[PDB]
This record gives sequence, C-alpha cells and structure tokens, in this order.
Amino acid sequence: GMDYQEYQQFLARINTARDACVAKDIDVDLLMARHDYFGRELCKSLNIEYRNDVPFIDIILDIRPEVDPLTIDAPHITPDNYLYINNVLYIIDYKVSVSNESSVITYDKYYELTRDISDRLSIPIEIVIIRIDPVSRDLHINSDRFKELYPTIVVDINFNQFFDLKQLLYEKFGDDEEFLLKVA
Ligand SMILES: O=C(O)/C(O)=C/C(=O)C1(Cc2ccc(Cl)cc2)CCN(Cc2ccccc2)CC1
Ligand SMILES: [Mn+2]
Ligand SMILES: [Mn+2]
Repeated sequence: GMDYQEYQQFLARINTARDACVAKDIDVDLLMARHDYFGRELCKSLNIEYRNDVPFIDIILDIRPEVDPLTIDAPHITPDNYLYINNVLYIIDYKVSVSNESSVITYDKYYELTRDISDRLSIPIEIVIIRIDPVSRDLHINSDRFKELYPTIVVDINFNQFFDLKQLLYEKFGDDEEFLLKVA
C-alpha cells in the first residue's frame, strides 16, 4: 500500500475536514493517489522506469533526437508512460476502475491524436491502456501486441487502505447532501 506517511496525511485531512468542498478534494486526491500507487507497482512488474504524465513532444525527442521540437507537428497529450521496442512506440496509460468507460475515452483520444504523427515518423504507435479492477484485482490490457512482449504480468497489490479511507470519508459526510452530490 501507500506509505504510512501518505495514509496519515489522508487520515489527518479527513478528520480536520468540516466542509463538502474539502471532502470532495480528498475523494479526488484518493483516486489520484490510488492511480499513481498502481502506476509505480505496475512499472516494477513491467521492469520499466516509472513515469507520470510525460509530454508527447519529449517521447518523440527521446526515440528520434534529430527531430526539431519547435517545428514537429505533434499532439498535446501527456500519457502516464511509454515503451519503444523493435521500432514500435507503445503509449501506456494507468487506469484503476471497475468499468472501461474512462479507458475508452483515453484510448479514443490517444488513438485519434497519434494517427498523423505515426504516419509522419513512419513508426507504428500502439495505444496501451493497462487497467486494474480494484475489486477483483484482475489486469485488463487492450493491446494484443503489448501482451506478446509481456505474456504474463502479475502486479499482486490491493487498495484496502484506499477503500477504508474513502469509506471513512463517506461515513463522516454521509448526511452532507452537498458532498454526496458534488463531482470532481
Ligand atoms: O485518468 C487517467 O488515467 C489519467 O492519467 C489522467 C491524468 O493524468 C490527469 C490528472 C489525473 C486525474 C485523475 C486521476 Cl485518477 C489521475 C490523474 C487528467 C487528464 N489530463 C488532461 C490533460 C491532457 C493534456 C494536457 C493537459 C491536461 C491531465 C492529467
Ligand atoms: Mn496521466
Ligand atoms: Mn492514467
């Protein structure tokens, strides 16, 4: 799980919180903490360097350092990570959700915006959304091409801290109508 230190910060914030706006910022900070936690552990399993929200321009500069970043016609996306093997660019994104609705929105965005640049660099760009179901703890990965490189991937983590902290937050603001009907 997260460091004792990070769990303490959430515990302190949840207990000090008197107001729905503060409460929702914790709710959102937990989802993001959980996403980043899966990110770090996933990157250990894949044995690739851990990254977050990498500017696409930097990814291009890394795999093709001759490219002038002032002129290249590149999309403005910040994918969580990426892998370049056998002249194939895998654009990786971490997801922690029980559904694919977010996965699809990200895949649709990243797929559409990377068709042009793939054609220009003559490098096939494979969009890999690596999602863990936080309940079942099962890995769902869309890209068949990516799953050939990494045929069996055990992460073996859990989100019981995240579930507890969230539950404590919904317990505390359970009769705050404004908290229960506020969005990210
Ligand atoms: O949902 C994800 O899996 C994910 O990684 C998203 C993000 O990283 C952004 C921040 C974020 C939001 C929510 C979560 Cl759970 C984790 C991170 C939101 C979309 N991003 C929008 C954006 C795109 C391009 C340029 C600026 C901002 C900002 C970062
Ligand atoms: Mn991201
Ligand atoms: Mn992500």
